[PDB]
Amino acid sequence: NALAATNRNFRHASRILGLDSKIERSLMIPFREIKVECTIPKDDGTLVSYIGFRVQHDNARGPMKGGIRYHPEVDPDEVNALAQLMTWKTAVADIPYGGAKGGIGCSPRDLSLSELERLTRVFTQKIHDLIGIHTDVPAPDMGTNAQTMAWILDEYSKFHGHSPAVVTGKPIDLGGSLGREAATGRGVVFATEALLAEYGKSIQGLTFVIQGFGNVGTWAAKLIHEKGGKVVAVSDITGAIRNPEGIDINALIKHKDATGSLNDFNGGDAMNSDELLIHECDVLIPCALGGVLNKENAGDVKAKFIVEAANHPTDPDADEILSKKGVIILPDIYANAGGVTVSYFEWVQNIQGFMWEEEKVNLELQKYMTRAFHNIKTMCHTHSCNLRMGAFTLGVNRVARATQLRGWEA
Amino acid sequence: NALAATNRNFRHASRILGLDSKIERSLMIPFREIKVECTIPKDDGTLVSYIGFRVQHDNARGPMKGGIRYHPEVDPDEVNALAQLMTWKTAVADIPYGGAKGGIGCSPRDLSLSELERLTRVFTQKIHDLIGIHTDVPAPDMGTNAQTMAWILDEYSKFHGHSPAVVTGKPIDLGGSLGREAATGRGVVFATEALLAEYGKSIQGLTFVIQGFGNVGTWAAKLIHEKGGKVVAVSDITGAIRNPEGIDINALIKHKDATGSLNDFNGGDAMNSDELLIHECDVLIPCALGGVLNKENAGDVKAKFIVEAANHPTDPDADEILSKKGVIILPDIYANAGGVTVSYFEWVQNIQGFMWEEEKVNLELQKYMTRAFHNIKTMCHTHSCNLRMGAFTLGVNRVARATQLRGWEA
Amino acid sequence: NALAATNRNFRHASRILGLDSKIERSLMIPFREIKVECTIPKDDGTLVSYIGFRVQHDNARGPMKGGIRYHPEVDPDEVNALAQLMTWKTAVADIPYGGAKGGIGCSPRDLSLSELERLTRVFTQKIHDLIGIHTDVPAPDMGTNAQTMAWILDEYSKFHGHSPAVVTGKPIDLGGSLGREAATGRGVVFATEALLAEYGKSIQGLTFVIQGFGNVGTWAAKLIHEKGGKVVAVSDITGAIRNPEGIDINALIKHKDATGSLNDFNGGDAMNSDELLIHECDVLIPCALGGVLNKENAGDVKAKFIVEAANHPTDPDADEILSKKGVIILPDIYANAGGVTVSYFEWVQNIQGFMWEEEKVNLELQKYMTRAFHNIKTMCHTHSCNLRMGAFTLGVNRVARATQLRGWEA
Amino acid sequence: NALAATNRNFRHASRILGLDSKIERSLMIPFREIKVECTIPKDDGTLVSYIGFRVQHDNARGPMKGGIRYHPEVDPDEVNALAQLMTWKTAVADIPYGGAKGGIGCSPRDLSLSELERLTRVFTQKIHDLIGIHTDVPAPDMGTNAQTMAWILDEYSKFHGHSPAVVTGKPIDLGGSLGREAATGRGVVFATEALLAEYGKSIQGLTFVIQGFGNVGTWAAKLIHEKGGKVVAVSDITGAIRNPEGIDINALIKHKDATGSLNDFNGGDAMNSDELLIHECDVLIPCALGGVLNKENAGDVKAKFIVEAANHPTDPDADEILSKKGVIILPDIYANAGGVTVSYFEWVQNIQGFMWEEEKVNLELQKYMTRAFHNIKTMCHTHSCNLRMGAFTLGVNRVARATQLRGWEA
Ligand SMILES: [Ca+2]
Ligand SMILES: [Ca+2]
Ligand SMILES: [Ca+2]
Ligand SMILES: [Ca+2]
Repeated sequence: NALAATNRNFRHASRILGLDSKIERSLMIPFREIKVECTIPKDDGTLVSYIGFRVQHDNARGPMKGGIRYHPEVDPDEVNALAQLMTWKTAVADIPYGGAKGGIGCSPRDLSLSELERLTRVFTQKIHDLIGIHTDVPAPDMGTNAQTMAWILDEYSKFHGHSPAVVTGKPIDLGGSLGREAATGRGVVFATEALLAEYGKSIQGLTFVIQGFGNVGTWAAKLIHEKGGKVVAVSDITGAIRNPEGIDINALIKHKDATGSLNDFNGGDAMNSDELLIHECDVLIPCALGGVLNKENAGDVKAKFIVEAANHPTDPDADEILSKKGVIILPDIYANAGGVTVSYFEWVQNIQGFMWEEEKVNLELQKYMTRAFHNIKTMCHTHSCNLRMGAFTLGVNRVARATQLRGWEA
Repeated sequence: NALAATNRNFRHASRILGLDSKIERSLMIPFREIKVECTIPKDDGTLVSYIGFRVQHDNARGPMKGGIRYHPEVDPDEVNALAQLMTWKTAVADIPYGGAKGGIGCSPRDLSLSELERLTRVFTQKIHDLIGIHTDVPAPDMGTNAQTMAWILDEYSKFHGHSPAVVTGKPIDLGGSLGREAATGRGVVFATEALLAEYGKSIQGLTFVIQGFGNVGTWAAKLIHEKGGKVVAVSDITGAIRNPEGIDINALIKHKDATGSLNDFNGGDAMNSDELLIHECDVLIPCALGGVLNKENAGDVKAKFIVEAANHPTDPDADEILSKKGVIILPDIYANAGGVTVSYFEWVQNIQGFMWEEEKVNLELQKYMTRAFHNIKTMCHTHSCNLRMGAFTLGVNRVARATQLRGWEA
Repeated sequence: NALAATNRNFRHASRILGLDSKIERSLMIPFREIKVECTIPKDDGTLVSYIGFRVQHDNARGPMKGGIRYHPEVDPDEVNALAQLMTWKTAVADIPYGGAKGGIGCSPRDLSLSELERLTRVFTQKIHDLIGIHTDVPAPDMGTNAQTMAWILDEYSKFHGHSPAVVTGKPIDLGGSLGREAATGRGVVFATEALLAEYGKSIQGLTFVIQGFGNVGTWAAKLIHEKGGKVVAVSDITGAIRNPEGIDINALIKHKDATGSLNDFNGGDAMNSDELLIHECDVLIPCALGGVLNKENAGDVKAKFIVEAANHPTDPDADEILSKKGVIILPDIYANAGGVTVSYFEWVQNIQGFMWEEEKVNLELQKYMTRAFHNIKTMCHTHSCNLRMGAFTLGVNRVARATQLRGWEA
Repeated sequence: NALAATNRNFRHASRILGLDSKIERSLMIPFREIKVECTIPKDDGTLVSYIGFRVQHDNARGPMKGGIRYHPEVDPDEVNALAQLMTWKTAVADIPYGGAKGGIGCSPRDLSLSELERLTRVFTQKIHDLIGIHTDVPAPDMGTNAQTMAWILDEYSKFHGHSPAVVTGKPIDLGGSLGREAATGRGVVFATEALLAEYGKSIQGLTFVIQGFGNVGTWAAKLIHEKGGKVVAVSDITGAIRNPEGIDINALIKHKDATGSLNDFNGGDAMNSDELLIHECDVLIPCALGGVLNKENAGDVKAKFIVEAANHPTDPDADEILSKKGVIILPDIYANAGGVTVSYFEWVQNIQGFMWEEEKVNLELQKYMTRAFHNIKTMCHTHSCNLRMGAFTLGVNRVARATQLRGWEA
């Protein structure tokens, strides 16, 4: 379901642009795919063998960027789709990168710390000559954290000398960047502000309904409340609360710290966990799950702006229903692009050898998001479509233009 | 059918040797697999994209060796099986190599000469950092000839300087080896001589029935007739002849040069093309097709020695029927190993910078084949099996021993 | 004629500085010269062979910088002179570069696009190990444009990995720099402003006569008119106009867009194309051809400041006549140095991995030009000469000082 | 005069072979040419600058081979001609090499030992990345000896690690080869024996007239006398002797050791130094100077076989006069090829890491010379020409065949 959205959108964007068939066929085939065998001895002494993989889609615009995934179940079609999506997303945000995706087919909940370190180091030894500073830059993903990036950096340094810029997401004392934890919420807030200012409104004095308190949800809620807006509904995996005149987010954060839930809050009454999506509001921000909007919920919603901060929260039929209603949906390919931009900033800081302060990071992030939205709006106006197809058209056009400009060996 | 024989034989050989399960699992997983995209402009100007692949099984004993195939239809299971078979075959012949297999999914009958050269050069540019003199040595295969090796050598030299030993099968004036065309027939004759001398007989004064006149068939027939034997039946794709007192091979070769068939020969009468497999003879040598022996033909044959110079000419049920009859079958994993041995000799000559004469090549080939047969006979006597399982046991034992000796990262 | 000016100026500058003869002899001999053969198949199939060349003068101060020229007629003396001139010019502008010059002896008007791409790629393959990021950075020249730099970048990346900083002048979406088109006019305006402010005057309220509308001429005219000056005479290859109270440049630019000439303009009357060089004016700026000032015109001119924005517009006898008259001539070695400075900025941006905005580029350009003029004025005051010999003395002194500081192998 | 012979012979050989014009044009242009500046401080402290050069003609058959020359006067045309001649000569002898030639424009009679070492080391540092084991192998020439090769080896080893095979002609204890001093005389004797055995005669019982006692002359005379022939006339720079029944060479060698001349010998009477070229003899061997045969001497000679052991001893008109007379001339491109063959053997021994004995060297040299003569005779019979054009045709054909086989980038 998540792999068909990307390729359907690509076909539609290619139809809009009138691309040549040969160029589209060339944009289907990935630049390279690799499978290697990783065999380690356990703590007992016995051997265990896994299979590691790496897919690299395009490099027409610069180095390749992508995450390393530690999950037992893998599928080549899903991995190819994810690599292609990373390519388009990087093209949209206008950072000089490509797309990639890799991982190991193992379950990290069964291995101790030492075995996990051995597995990471062996994987790095096997793929050391296919990554690099200007070739391919791994990043952490699910099943992976900053410690794994530290181990990868250590092994690659053993091979090619001290290269701090080969990975992103490192700890702070190994060359990490400030402002990583709040990047996605900052990006969502900046995108929402730009979208609102397009129509002449502003964040100050509007109504927001936020679904979830992951990092994205809590940071977006805190930033919105600081800006001057009022939030009237909050969800979670366990519980949901409402307040018609605004919820004190600063109090709610410390309430969740101790209680661990949203039950028995002070400034708000509990509500059913299936109705907040239909509340009266100005902006609706889903941040937890994808596909939560479908045919049944499509007719009932009465929001005026939807910001897709999650991964694929909207189905196509619901999208057409909402288009006929008259609401505006910001695509997820652009809304949650704060993380990749901050990773690019960290890569730049490591290349330069000099670290920035947090203010510089935030200003650069704001500038990049605003410029991206202006470009997407112009491209949407040129071809007379909606925002999603504007984004995909812009990305595909950039990549195709670079590919044809670079050359075809005569 | 051809991919199940190799893995069934591996399972049986592992059962005989009592190998650990972990080591067998490690011997299943290939060392590396690669897919790349090769896009070229045609003579008109339009673009065409193909997908090239390369599988590298093991390198526990030295560099990797394998062929490049230009065939429209590909299958990962078949390619993996072929790479594994090359690994075992190299282990049997006792040359310091591993196993690999690669190719391009295109039909060379539709491309002109210039387009074919462009395709080869682009493929080499894409896989240049994964092959080498002591890493992986490509060889020609079906759809490929010596000119392709010349082009590969040229491009790799552009990248890494003059490296004549990166490929085998080059033309004679680019660093090729003498005695390449007659290698397989020489090997078959040497193996047959060793097998006969095992039981006390000799080639001089026996009866041979040879199926086919490819290079292998004609060279084996000529060498056998020179040695002192008599051949009494000859086949082809079109026609088959017989002579109870021996056929003049030296005359038959020039007869086929002009007529182009075996019809209306002087010293021999025509025969049905489905009965020669049941002729009275001492040695039967199939050289054209595989699977030609099955249940129907198994009971009728009355030969005393079968030499499998082709690829998989015997089915398992036929093999057991023949074992109960009491005949001896030389496995094809060992009989047709002349080509790889001569390729190894060419690699050695290019490493040394000094070319050998033909006599030295022939003496070395004879020594290697005799030593291989003595080793296979000893290993067959140790475990009380037949010749085929002796060969496979010897190969698997060598590879496993090297792998465990090399180390497991503690 | 253009090759004797540079070496005569070098001899005079060496005489002024009192340089050792050994050091001068060492500064004559170029660091390296290379000739290679470039053979390609045409679209028909037939072969064509050309000869490519590259001269690298000095590298005492950093990497080497120079242009690639596609012209049928070549001469080693001219190429050596151009490389030496680039060395001195880079030394004057105070950017850490050296000097070089290369090209191919072919006529690009006879080759199609595909053949031209093949020629560029083959040339790059032949000289790939003699250029680099910190070794030698090619730039476009006449017969060459940004597409050729894209092809060179592609081939060099195939060899040494992604290296965007190996060439300058790339397209914008491949890593180009903003503000390239207006660099030379900006530089001329900044130099003129500094020269005027030396004597206490200012651009606001003076009279300018500009010869030509190439990029340099139109940009200088537009910037001068914006600053507050008035232009009273304009030339072209076809036509010339005059207006005693100032010409609306903003209107003239759009007039030339449609009409394609300067005839029948609104705010100005046509004039003879051989008299504007003798108009009453404060500043005279030739921007089209060289050598336009000679003995006949030397006595007639009545300007107070001459800014040589073209290549060698003044002859020596005319220079001495003008010196006796009492006018001031800004040398061309310094006036048109905007292009190399902006190319250096692009190289820096590609090294850092982060692109600048246009304002930063313009501020840095202004700072560099002002500092260069102050240095040249100080050096001119030290030795009691004019501006041209001050420039050449400064450049030669910098290069000699670096060479002697670096060492002579004891 | 010496540069026109080679190119005239090339034109004639191309006319005989019917070569394409494009291929001939491609065979004119050298692969690469390099000029560098070599500046050293003298023993006093003052600086001296020279210009070093290196020309590399072709590498279609393997590494490049050529000599380093220390002579004050240089000429690009002469150097190009010498490189081309080395290419053809290597092609004739059938060793896998190309052609090159380099040197320094200095007079070694004015520099002390330390300054000469400094010059050699600086030259090596400047051209270190353009030579190598499989790229280009320098050799000593006039103005150069084995000590210079030792210094070059030392510097190149400092750069790229211990590489004993980068130069040939090293001292014996640094990896030199046995049998170097007598290589050319051995080669001349072997060639003469093959030429005589072509017509049915033999060396035993013939008459020889040898002009000169350089290394070639003395070694050829000693070997011929040992074989069973009789020498009846000997020349030198100072003096000439004759004996109708044979001269004791073993006594003459020790006579020259003490006296230092050929005057007052025991077994032979003095003769005029301008008549021995017209003596009655079977074989005439000039070994000292070139061009000694011309129109005046052409009609007077009465020999039956001429072996050109020197460099260009025969003029074209004299050649046609001698052809009409009916004598046979062995070309110098083949007669004196012993040195390059022994240098190739030394290169092979250094590549292998194991030194040969003298007997193996002599046997290999004999085999190579005999095979070369048989090939030249066959090629001469095919096209119905004389021996010289047979040699040049064979060389050009080999080089062109390799070039077209290697490829043209489609
Ligand atoms: Ca692609
Ligand atoms: Ca394995
Ligand atoms: Ca110099
Ligand atoms: Ca050439």
